[PDB]
Amino acid sequence: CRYIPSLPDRILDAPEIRNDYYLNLVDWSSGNVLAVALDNSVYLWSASSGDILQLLQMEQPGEYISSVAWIKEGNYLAVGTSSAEVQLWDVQQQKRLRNMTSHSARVGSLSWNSYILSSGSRSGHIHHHDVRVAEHHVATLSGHSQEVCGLRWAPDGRHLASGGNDNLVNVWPSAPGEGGWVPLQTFTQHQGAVKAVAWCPWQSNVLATGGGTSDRHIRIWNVCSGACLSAVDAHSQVCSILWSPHYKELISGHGFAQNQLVIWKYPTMAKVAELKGHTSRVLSLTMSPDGATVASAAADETLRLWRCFELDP
Ligand SMILES: Cc1ncc([N+](=O)[O-])n1CCOC(=O)N[C@@H](Nc1ncccn1)C(Cl)(Cl)Cl
Repeated sequence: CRYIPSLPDRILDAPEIRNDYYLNLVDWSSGNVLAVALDNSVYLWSASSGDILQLLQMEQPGEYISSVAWIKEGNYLAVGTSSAEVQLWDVQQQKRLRNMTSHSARVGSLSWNSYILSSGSRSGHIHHHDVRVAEHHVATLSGHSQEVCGLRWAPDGRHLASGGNDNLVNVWPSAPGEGGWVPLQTFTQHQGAVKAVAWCPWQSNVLATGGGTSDRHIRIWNVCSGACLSAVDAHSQVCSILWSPHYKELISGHGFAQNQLVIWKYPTMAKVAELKGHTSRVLSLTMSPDGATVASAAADETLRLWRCFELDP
């Protein structure tokens, strides 16, 4: 008896959230803490206590936060900046550990693979940071000519997927191979910015991507064969995608005109539900530790938490 609430369970106010499609401003940690980048500050919200901590604020004018990403075990937070910095923060003692520089432009995307932090920049380059050592910059992946707005390591760490405003999807190897730091695959089918990038948690080599306003499609790939398994028209820009193993489904966030979230059944790609409420385009989606709740951040300066994947007794 699958009951999906058509409304959110809770709404958080996100004043001054930056309405920039290419930034990745929210992330839900394994310890149940949402990190939210509001203009030039990062706020942490405990989903357990409802408590808020202002972790940091930029000190120079013009500066703003361009990305946030939790480390796997949820005690450290990576923060990308418009000044091309990748900062590492210890949230427990509430102090900055590192201010890693190496990029030439704002860092809009982040993704952890254990002790390796990968960062995407407006410049088009991707950097691997070994956050444990002095010379953190240990690699450079260059396969985009525009901003890297999507960046995601596979759960098993065997691939890194990147999506850009140059309409390309690149699948990179976990380490340099017979070709060095060159993509294993490059997909060109999308005709718009690819910010949505998510790996299937129960299928190692399966990747889902989503295109922007001029594409409007969700595409499923097998990154070994390099085949497109499916191309579904969503009739709206696709900003993020998340998988749920609870019922084996996908959820995507969208913009004009409905600004809705859509739940799809996998692998049929049948439309299961539409979640309406946001009054401006959705920007990002993040998932709670237990997988039951999805947080959607939108240009309407709210964060809507949807209990859409709960396993009811
Ligand atoms: C310091 C503070 N306490 C509540 C709010 N506020 O404006 O709501 N502020 C301003 C900073 O902004 C947020 O802290 N936004 C938060 N939203 C929120 N909304 C209602 C209840 C608790 N938190 C998150 Cl998005 Cl969770 Cl970080």
